[PDB]
Amino acid sequence: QVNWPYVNTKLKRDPAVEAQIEKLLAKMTIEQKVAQMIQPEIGYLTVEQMRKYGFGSYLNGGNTAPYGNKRADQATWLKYADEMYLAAMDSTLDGIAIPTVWGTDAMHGHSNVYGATLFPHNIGLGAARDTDLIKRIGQATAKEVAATGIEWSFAPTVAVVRDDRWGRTYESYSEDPDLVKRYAGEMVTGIQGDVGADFLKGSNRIATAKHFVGDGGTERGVDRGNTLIDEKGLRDIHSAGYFSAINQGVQSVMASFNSWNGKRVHGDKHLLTDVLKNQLGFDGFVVSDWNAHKFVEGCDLEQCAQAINAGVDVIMVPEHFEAFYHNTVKQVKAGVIAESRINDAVRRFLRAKIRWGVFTKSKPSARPESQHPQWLGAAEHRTLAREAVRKSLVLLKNNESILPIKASSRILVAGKGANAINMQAGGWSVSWQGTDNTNSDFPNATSIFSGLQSQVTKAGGKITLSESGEYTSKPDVAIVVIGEEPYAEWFGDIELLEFQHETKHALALLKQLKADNIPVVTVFLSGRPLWVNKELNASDAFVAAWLPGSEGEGVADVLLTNKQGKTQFDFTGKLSFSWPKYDDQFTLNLNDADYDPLFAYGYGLTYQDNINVPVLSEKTSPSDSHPLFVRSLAKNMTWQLADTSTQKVLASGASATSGDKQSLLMQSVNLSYQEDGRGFNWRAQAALSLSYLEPTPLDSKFSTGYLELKMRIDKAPEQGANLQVMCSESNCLRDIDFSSFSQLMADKSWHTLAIPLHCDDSEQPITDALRITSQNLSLAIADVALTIKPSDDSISLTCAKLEH
Ligand SMILES: [Ca+2]
Ligand code: NA
Repeated sequence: QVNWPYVNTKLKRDPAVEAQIEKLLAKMTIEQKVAQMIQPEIGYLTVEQMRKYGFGSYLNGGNTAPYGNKRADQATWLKYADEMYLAAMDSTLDGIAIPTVWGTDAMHGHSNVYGATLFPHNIGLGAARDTDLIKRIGQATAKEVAATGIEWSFAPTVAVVRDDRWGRTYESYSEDPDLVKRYAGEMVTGIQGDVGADFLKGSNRIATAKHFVGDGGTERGVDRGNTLIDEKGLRDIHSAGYFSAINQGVQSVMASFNSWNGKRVHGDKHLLTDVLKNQLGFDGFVVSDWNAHKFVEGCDLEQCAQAINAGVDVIMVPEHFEAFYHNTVKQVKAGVIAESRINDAVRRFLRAKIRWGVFTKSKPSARPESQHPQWLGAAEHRTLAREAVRKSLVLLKNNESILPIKASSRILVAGKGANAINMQAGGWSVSWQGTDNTNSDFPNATSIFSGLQSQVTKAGGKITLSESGEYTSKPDVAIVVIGEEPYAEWFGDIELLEFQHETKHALALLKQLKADNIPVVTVFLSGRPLWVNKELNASDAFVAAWLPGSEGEGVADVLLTNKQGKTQFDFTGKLSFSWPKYDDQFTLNLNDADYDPLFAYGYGLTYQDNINVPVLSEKTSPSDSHPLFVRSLAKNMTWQLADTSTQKVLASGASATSGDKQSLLMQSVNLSYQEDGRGFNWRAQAALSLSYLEPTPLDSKFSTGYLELKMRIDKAPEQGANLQVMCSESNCLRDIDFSSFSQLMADKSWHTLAIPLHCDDSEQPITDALRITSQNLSLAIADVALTIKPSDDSISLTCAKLEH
């Protein structure tokens, strides 16, 4: 029994707020309470629906601006907010006047919004090591969010990332929990105000700290993957940001997409209630992530009692909110969700809305914090962001002290990222992936080239832009801006650490310039360290710039001298992530037993250093199968879920249950890709089968072959379990007890099993290709296929072949 510390020691309840909550609850219907718990998204919600139901909140999802615009004036935002506000205050139809609130993700500023200041993504902020800077970024963020009429912003993100292959690595301040703990509370107080007289007042927003918990610890860094760690490790590594965020009175916590030791966090009452609420003492409300409830066992897009019962208070159900609402109401009335649970949810959420002041403030457009449209993209905020850019940069290499570069020089700027704001901003920047962004999507932003050109012009130097490294007058030095393309979430999941392993385009450019005897300073844009020994060798200087955001001139500020030729700003950033020396150092973290990084956590050169980096090793580390379930069901194949009391259920989708909706539950899990696996839970006697739709004789091609599959056993079957292979109602080719290979599976992770079909004591057409039977078991299956010979990494569940 892991002891988690009680950290809710500063924020005290407000007796008046609690009185209002209770007076409201005593009179509310089940329908109204549930209504408080449901959150639609603006791409799917109408004003009419808000009027009818009075949802407790609604989401600015980012895919569209209000009214369908890509761009909208602040006034337009405020009109939309007013419309929803008035629809919620209308007690016609729904019978009550509880003000709704608008929520939005604030990944690096109010980053869904055209024209908003874009701060550097978290990895660079972590490199900055500046808590006051973080707090100020929070205050600026609060103002820019308020300027669009939004009361509730999701920040900070407190993931602690342990495997850089994750596509969300840049959203984390550090691989190390300590930095995240220092930062989280600063961001929270920056947004919400300090605990005390100004708590949640004025321009301060309601904040949500994301995500609880362990999403930066999934196996191989697979997005929404499986976090395999004991509870003490979850506490000591992945939860540090929540200690300070909860301590500072964060009003909301968002649950995480990943699973913990095979079980989805969104359905885990131990984590979301006992740990988060009871032990840590969190007094605010839990919001789910985007349709996360659909991944919970027994749940789907339109229903999820388990998540609610586990401790989720507000359900982010952007599209299917209406059906979800009615189902949840029927579930509360049926007793499968106790009213005390919805009461508690409503208390926790109303505690936030009421203390923020939804009853005391006017409609959005008339509020004091709504009278400053200039807050959105404010010059002052861009100055702050520029400071953040300067402090985020980490100087990895500076041979013969080539940096800083004389501003009066003739400089060539090259590389695909030289004048591409979309690359410097990364994902979650106006659009989701950022791929389709061009410079015109970032008004008032400054590309890196533009900043350099501005300062070089002021200093009387010469500058040329050519992505491909073309020049007329041979330059004194070339600044080459290269890096990853923008990405978000699983789109950014990678398997290889080597930069551009498929093309090595940037390397070619660098070597070309080096071959012309031109000194090379590389500005590297990325959401994470990557293996770049080759590019490092082709560079005289090399700067990790991360994803700096809108203020690209922050780069010039550090790389160039002023007009007089003197240093204007030195490097200050230090690695918050370890930099890999080899292309397979996937889990390189400070305090690791074997810690052999190229550049350690905390490394960063300055102009005061006279260090050369030597040439580094550029050496890298080193058929006819018939698919049944590889990534998806093959033709003529279906799942079957059979319990004791009802007809067998044929399922072909991402999830399902047996007839009794309780005994056997199927969900989707993530081995490598999204939803390439299926997880299963036996709570009572039941049989799962991977079955042919029409009984099919075994293909002679595989008569002396193998059924091969990948299996993870989260919890070993207490009452035993049975694995049958190639069955025909009358009998099966193989019948294997789980107890007989349990020691292979005791790491609770995936294994590739090969199961020979031709054994001693070996007819009929096959109806169940695979069949698993148990009263109590938890596992996941993936990549089920017929093979002629066992794959290399496979383990054989063998048999006597004496007869052959
Ligand atoms: Ca690391
Ligand atoms: Na209402």
